[PDB]
Amino acid sequence: ASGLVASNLNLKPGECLRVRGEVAPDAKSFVLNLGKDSNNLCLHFNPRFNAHGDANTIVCNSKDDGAWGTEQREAVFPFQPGSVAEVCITFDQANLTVKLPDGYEFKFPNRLNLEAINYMAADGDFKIKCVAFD
Amino acid sequence: ASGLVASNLNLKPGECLRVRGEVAPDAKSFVLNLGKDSNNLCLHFNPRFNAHGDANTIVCNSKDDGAWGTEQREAVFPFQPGSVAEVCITFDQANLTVKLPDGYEFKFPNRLNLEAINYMAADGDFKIKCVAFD
Repeated sequence: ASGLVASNLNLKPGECLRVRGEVAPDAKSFVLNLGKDSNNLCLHFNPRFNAHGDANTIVCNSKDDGAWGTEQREAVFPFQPGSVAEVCITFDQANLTVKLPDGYEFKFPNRLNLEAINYMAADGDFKIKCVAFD
Repeated sequence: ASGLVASNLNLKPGECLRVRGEVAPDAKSFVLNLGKDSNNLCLHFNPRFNAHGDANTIVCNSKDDGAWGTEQREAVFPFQPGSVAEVCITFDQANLTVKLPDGYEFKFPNRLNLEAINYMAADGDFKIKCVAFD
């Protein structure tokens, strides 16, 4: 019952991936994953409203050949359950850059050294409404 | 090596899928497949610039458990190599409605009696720039 899954994205360095989706009204958190496949994620983007012991904190992590890396928590939280949110992601060999609804942007290390992002998946609390490549 | 593939779309009757992409400068044909999965398509949307004996003709077909149905051909071809083109597909119980770049609309019967579209795949000389799932 998870969310949208997309493969063969062929997102290249410098290209902008814009993802707009509706955060479920009863969401305790939501997830947007990006990578090569489900076991190799260059970005596990996980805003947590009240989940896993965290409150209003964006948790990011990488997954390499199945192994979860060291999480990085962000400084802001421009998200609310039951509302539309858009994020924009770009990357280079060193870092991924994520821009949030509030115009705030941060970087997350490209630990898989990806030269292309072909996989994206949202969970059941983030209903993707549109994806743009520019 | 191919085009974007999206699953778990859960597109219900009355909902519309908007797909915008770039038609290759030397495009011969491109495809947008919609359905339950890769072998069960309620809509194989195939604009053929120069392919299989067709010259600038939109060919549509269904695919039931791997078997191609009876092809349908349209009377217009609002696609031009080297230009952006957008198509809007609405899903309904009886038919799918396709609205072309110039506003021309046509319907294709929902032969498989799908109650929802969960699969979308792009192929050929068409680079997807954005998809909206509403």
